[PDB]
Amino acid sequence: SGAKLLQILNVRVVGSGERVVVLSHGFGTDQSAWSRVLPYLTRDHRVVLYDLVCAGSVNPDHFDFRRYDNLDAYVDDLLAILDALRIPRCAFVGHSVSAMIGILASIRRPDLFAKLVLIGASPRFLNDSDYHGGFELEEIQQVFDAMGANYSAWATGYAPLAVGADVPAAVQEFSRTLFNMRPDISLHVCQTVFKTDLRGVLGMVRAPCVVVQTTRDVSVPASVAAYLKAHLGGRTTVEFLQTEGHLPHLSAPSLLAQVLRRALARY
Repeated sequence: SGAKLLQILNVRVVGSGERVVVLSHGFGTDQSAWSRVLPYLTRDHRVVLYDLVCAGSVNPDHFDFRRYDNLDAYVDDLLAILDALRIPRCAFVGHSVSAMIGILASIRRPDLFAKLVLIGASPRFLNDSDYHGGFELEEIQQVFDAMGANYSAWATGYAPLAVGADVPAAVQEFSRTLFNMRPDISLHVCQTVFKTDLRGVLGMVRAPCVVVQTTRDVSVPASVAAYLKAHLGGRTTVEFLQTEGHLPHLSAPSLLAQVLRRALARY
């Protein structure tokens, strides 16, 4: 907690304004993934950036495998950062696992989260009886095996699929941070995400929410955005980016920045 947590998770506060925005990165990146959208926000907003404890840019000996076996422990870190910074109200932009973290955080502390922007967002990745999440159990078992048997080969193959569009600089950048993650931590985060099911709690979210949908995301079927819009408890809209990929902040930052400026205008 406190100043030590601000140090350990590389917390940075840039820009200025009464509109505070937290940018929270996803699996396989760190806060540098926001570097190209950041200049579109800092004239108008006070921006809080931090690294998840699993990021390769954080000393991996801080990663407590027992503590971080659920997403609520990541929520605890986020809340402790905002409390240490004395921030009473903010908008939160979360990618991937951070979209799940933001949902949970907005339920824990509805006073603190005035708006959510969710990128690469899903409440559940595994398929269920009448629910298409995009993944089967046997498929993820093989992914987990590949991550353990040869993490470098797995990451080399995953990076272009996650970026989706043929944007070589974005593949190189995502690869860099993926290869920066300790393989056991990377596997553990993925296992934690795949066992999370937020469907039942979506109606507890009170904050307005913008769900950013790209034209294809290897981890998020197109139908998930409509599910989130139907079930999130706040005023929710889906904003459609005119390109593909799981990491639009890396592959199409100027387009994503348009959505962010609109979504962060008033809250």
